[PDB]
Amino acid sequence: YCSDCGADASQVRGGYCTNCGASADRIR
Ligand SMILES: [Co+2]
Repeated sequence: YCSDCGADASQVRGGYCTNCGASADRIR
């Protein structure tokens, strides 16, 4: 999940969370 917004990890693309724009490393 994205620690910043809670989006499912499947929503990360291009090095960012596609919901909140968090950088990749915020995924946990
Ligand atoms: Co996010």
